[PDB]
Amino acid sequence: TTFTELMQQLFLKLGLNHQVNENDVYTFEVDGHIQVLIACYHQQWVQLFSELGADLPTNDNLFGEHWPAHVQGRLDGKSILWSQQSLVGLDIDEMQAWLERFIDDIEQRKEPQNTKFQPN
Amino acid sequence: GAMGQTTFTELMQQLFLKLGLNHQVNENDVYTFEVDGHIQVLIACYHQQWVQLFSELGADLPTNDNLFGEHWPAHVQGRLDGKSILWSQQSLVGLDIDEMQAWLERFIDDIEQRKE
Repeated sequence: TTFTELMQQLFLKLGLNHQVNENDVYTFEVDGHIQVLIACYHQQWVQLFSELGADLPTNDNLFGEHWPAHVQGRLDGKSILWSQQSLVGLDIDEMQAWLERFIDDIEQRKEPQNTKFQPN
Repeated sequence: GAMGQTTFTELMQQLFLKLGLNHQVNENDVYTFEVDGHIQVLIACYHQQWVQLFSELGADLPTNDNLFGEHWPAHVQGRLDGKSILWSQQSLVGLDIDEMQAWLERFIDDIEQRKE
């Protein structure tokens, strides 16, 4: 209801611009080091994605730490973080809290404290 | 709240009927069911809002890259207690019996492949 309508509100609330291609993928930069991409698949599945870079420790990838979960995947020899949920009943307050949780998690995983050694 | 949790219970009641299949529920409201006596899927709800499937994969498996896009919602391979598990979740809201049933079949089919 509908993905576009939701993204349009989202940007407003966060005061960001920001790019969207003819492919309906939305981009926004955070402090110019983080970039999150958002898209909707099958008219239902809202999908977040961000690159984390090289040399991240592995994550066990369990559910229960964030709702919805943030999963650490491997793409092209580097680590990424992604998260998805159904658009049905997703509102602006929740979309925003979610992107905020996602962004905070990316930030912490990129900090030196999250060392390859594990930490450790 | 109470209504969301009742919605989860309602869906489980529908699913077990549709599956015409023995369910167990424990004290924590975890539903279980075996398929052909070696595959066991557990279903629980969190915060009256999220349906979570879980299955043990039974070995410490070849890592999956854990990307999204292959199933909706994704099936994720986690590591728990030194072994691999498969899991998948989605919001309870707007989830009906036919989607629930299809999701469960996709998830079981994937577990089968990964145990092979």
